[PDB]
Amino acid sequence: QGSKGTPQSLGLNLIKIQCHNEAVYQYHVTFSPSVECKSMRFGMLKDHQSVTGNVTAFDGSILYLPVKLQQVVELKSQRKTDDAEISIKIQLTKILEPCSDLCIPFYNVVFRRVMKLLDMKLVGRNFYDPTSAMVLQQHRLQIWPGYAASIRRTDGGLFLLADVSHKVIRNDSVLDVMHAIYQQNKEHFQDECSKLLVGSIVITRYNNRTYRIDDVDWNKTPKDSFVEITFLEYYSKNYGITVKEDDQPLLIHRPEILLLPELSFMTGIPEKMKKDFRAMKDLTQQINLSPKQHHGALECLLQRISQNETASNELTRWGLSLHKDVHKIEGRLLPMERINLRNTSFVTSEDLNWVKEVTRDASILTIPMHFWALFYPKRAMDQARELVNMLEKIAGPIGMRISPPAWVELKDDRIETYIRTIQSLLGVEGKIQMVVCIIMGTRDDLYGAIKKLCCVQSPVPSQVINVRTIGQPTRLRSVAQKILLQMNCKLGGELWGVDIPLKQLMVIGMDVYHDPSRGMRSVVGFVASINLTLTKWYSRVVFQMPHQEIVDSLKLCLVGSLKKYYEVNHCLPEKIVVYRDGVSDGQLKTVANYEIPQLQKCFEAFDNYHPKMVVFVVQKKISTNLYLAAPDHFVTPSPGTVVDHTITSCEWVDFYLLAHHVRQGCGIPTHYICVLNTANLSPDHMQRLTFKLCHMYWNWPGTIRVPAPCKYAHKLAFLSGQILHHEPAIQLCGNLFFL
RNA sequence: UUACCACUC
Ligand SMILES: [Mg+2]
Ligand SMILES: [Mg+2]
Repeated sequence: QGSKGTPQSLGLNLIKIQCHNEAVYQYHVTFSPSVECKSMRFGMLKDHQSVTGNVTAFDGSILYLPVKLQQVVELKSQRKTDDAEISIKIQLTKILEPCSDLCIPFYNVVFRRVMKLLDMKLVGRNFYDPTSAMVLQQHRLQIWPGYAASIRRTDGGLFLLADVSHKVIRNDSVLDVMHAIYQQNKEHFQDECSKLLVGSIVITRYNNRTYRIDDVDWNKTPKDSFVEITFLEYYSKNYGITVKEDDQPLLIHRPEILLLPELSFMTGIPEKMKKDFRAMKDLTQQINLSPKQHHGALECLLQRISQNETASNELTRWGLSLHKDVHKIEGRLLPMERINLRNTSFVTSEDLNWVKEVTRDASILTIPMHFWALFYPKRAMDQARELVNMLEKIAGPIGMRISPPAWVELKDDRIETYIRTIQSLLGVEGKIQMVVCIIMGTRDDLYGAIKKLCCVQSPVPSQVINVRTIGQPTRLRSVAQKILLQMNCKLGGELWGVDIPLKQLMVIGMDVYHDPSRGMRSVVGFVASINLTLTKWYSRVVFQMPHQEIVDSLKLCLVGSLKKYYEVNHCLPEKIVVYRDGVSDGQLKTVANYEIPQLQKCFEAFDNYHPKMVVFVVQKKISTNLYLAAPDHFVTPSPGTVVDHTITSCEWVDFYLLAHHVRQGCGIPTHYICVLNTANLSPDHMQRLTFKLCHMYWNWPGTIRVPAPCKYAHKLAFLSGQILHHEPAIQLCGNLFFL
């Protein structure tokens, strides 16, 4: 493994588990005659709990024990109803190590029992403590603390991963929300109530079970009956809840699920609070915890487990013993890179942020702007004028030459007026390089119309600027510089670069966009390089339409990218590096076994072309946290920290990278898993190439979480899936029009 | 869109 970097003393949120047993014995059971119910099998195995011992993990046909029984054992048992004799035979199958891959499930069951005996409650998959709820009465909210905990196996052994998680609950019932909407709205209250109810998840506090309501029933009432018994008697018998008023509607969830609203409480952060800033600033102050508080919470959980004798007894029945502190590993801090502009290059500073340097000095490639149009409304003449003025002053240091725009004043802020004016100027003047539009307020339909026209119907680059951004006089130079850089990227310019250390290399990045209603046309983006310096990009989009498979179209994208690379370079790439992002944890085998070999066959179209290839799988939603071990307490790790041991997977070759700057909280790295390495790349070269590619995002002067092409593909898929609903025009795919 | 870490009924 790699050895380049500074040795950084790191701490983890993982607690090591020591196994005191020597082996775990797997047995198979047979029933004669046959018995189908699992409960009956457990009852017979419970009569046979004797002999077999009192520590059992039985799932229906496979039995796990910690005691070595004979090779074959026969037992006779009494059937409950027929009063018959049933023979149960238990036979050894194989001997597993305590830290084996097949022991994880029933170990997780044991740990669920352990945490349940600590008075904790299970909502979803995490364990929350409702007695320590923290009430924001100013907002009528409750924050329930808890942990997401699971036992896993890694190269370094058996570990328990625990992460602090908070749940948001509403103090008021959903019936109270219904009454409020009925109060402030008289006629349209049904539609608004349905709109609020559908997306939101709901719980029931008497049983702490979560349902996702999709519809609301208006006709039935608690007085009615259901599968024959009534709701009121049912609830007053099972729980004795005295219902105050019985005129309420019902709630319908479909996987029927019929719930009452007085007994139902919504979840999730409120919709209104997201737009508020003071509210979210306070909630962020309360929820996100520093590394010191996170470690304190983990230590508190461990202390709580240790001080409880029954919880520890449930673990030591299998010879397991949690340690008294988190696991401390050693990571490496990777060396920094040189960011190159046209005439100067700078050592990236310790902050991994270079916003000033880009604005000060010139870019690799600049496209002169001589013919461009500015479409501004009646009430933004002044600010718009001011904007243009600054665009002329800031342009010189960057090295851009911009002429005055073609001023077009829109007589009214109607969407059709915008579209007609833009189309008319497009038709009359065929030379306009860029259309800049100024919009009043928040209008998403206008944005959709503008981008649909400029990207699909008529292929011209477009930019949208909101009046609030350019209205504030104090912040206009800085925003003008970023706007001009974005326009330069859209025209086909090149801003900065890094020194790529492998020759004849082509980088491909993919990412997948899923609709919030995921049963839709899922979009897969594709961004590849067509330049030796990795500054030009060829981008395509493919859709998951029914009755065909996506890999077939990915082949067309790959072969087209190869042809464009040949046009630019008069050769074909020796090494092709593919960054596959967006795949879940349960499809790694599917991607590695099927998709990558399928793509590899497209290369036969070019005669006698066998490229070396490295394929990665990128995962962002990991639950591992890193801490830096300062002499005083736990702080944020430095950007650029790599971990390649003691938490990696034992099946693949993989590593964890932290490349961005965490302003507050514990760092969450990115997991890179290599499924194909035909090029025989050393691990260190893989790590440093990924870290370099994290610097090539031209829409943010600084390092990002994922490689640049993955982010570009994600942005293209998002644009093509939500805003455009259609493939972009082929003419625009040569440049990064989608920024 | 200036741009980013953000066994129920
Ligand atoms: Mg993604
Ligand atoms: Mg943009």
